[PDB]
Amino acid sequence: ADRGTETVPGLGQRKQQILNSGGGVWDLAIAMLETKNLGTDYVYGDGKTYDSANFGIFKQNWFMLRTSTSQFKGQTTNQWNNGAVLNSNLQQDIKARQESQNYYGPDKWFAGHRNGESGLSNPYTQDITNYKDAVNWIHDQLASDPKYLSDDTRFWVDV
Ligand SMILES: OC[C@H]1O[C@@H](O[C@H]2[C@H](O)[C@H](O)[C@H](O[C@H]3[C@H](O)[C@H](O)[C@H](O[C@H]4[C@H](O)[C@H](O)[C@H](O[C@H]5[C@H](O)[C@H](O)[C@H](O[C@H]6[C@H](O)[C@H](O)[C@H](O)O[C@@H]6CO)O[C@@H]5CO)O[C@@H]4CO)O[C@@H]3CO)O[C@@H]2CO)[C@@H](O)[C@@H](O)[C@@H]1O
Repeated sequence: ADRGTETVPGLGQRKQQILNSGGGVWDLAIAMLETKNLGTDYVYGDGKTYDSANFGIFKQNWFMLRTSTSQFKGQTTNQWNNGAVLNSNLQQDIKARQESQNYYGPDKWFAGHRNGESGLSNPYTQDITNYKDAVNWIHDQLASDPKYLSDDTRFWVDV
């Protein structure tokens, strides 16, 4: 099976931090696909650098951060280490992602989040659509019972 459930100690505390730090159920769904622990403690930049570098609980990339958020408006590729603040500031992390999606719109945001600058030029590939559909499924699972907003259940999808 390409999707399912698992129980992760501490997840509910993370879900409630997200929902109490400006996040909605939609942000939770994206974050839940990004990491198992709703955390930022994957390797720095997810092992990537400059525009590809991933930061925050959604693993937003620096290209998206510098082009579409008020926190990083107008910054350069070389300034990519400036995104690291999102690894410790959840409020700004969520606000950045929400702003990013409002700048690009959901379609474009999905493409540029999933595939960087290249995704903006081809936003409806099968891979981006699959990622979109997985996030939608996870959101549907979380929305199906309020207990999933505070328990330790993770809904995962293999994209
Ligand atoms: O413009 C700059 C250049 O950008 C390039 O594009 C980049 C882009 O900049 C950015 O770096 C982007 O980064 C992606 C990244 O590639 C990746 O997709 C990432 O998404 C992850 C996350 O890292 C984890 O890998 C996560 O893993 C979860 C699994 O999906 C799954 O849910 C799993 O569940 C399992 C379960 O736990 C249990 O074990 C069960 O038994 O089995 C299940 C199945 O495994 O749990 C995992 C979590 O632990 O998946 C997500 C999603 O895939 O997110 C970012 C996107 O934000 O990459 C692109 C490059 O592709 C280019 O455009 C370049 O041209 C530019 O110059």
